[PDB]
Amino acid sequence: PPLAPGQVLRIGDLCEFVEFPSQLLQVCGDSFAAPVALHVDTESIDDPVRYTGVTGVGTPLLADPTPPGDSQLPAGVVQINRRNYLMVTTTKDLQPQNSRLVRAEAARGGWQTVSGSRRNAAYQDGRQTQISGYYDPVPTPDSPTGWVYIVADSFTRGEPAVLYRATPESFTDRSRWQGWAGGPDGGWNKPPTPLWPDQLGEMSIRQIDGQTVLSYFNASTGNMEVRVAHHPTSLGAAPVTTVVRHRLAQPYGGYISPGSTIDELRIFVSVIQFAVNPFKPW
Repeated sequence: PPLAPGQVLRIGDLCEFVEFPSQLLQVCGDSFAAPVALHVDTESIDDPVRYTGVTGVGTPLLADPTPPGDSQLPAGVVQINRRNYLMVTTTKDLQPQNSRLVRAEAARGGWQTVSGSRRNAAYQDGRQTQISGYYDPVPTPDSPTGWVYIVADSFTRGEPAVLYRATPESFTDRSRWQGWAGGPDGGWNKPPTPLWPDQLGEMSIRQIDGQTVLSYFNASTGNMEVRVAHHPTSLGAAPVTTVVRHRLAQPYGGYISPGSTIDELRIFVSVIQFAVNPFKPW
């Protein structure tokens, strides 16, 4: 239906959504003390959602087992064409111990860790234990193949968000991510600067109608918010649409449906679905 700018309405432990052509997976973890992937009935993601299966109960969902006393939790998704990468952050007493990349598969489990992708929790000033990313194939001087833009922050929600970019070719090598720095002395491939001072949490970023759309949990405000910008490097200057306020008690999540429109995003929070026509910089 027709929604007004900024108008949001409700349609009807830690989980993350991975979208494969034939299956939507809800990868959920414990946070205490395995990580499983629930097959979501796509027909039910509108009917005020049912599941048709689960991966990771019999055989494990991840190839690397969980160290005793630790917990492996999903912490962001990057989709490059049809390659799906999930960040898995292992915590101990809820303190992040390390983060790694994992190649997600739809039909089976035993998801393999991306070779060489493990980093301790202190990596990059502790602002790369939670991420979201999207691929823009538009060529630029530095890349004929485009860029995977990646927003990152701390799994613990105590740090602001920063922006990296990687060529689709080189994304799997974390050491090749180029941080974005604002300011006269800034630019790409520099120690990244906070997009803005608020302490952020979980993020979902996607290009809709050529627009960078970021749905995130703002921990400073404690609300599920949305930002729309023309380029990710301007997300800090983007207008904010509050989606879930505190409306619902202690929100968390904010997954942008692939079938979202620039004037009608469908955002899942926890799962409840919200339709929001966000404020746009024009």
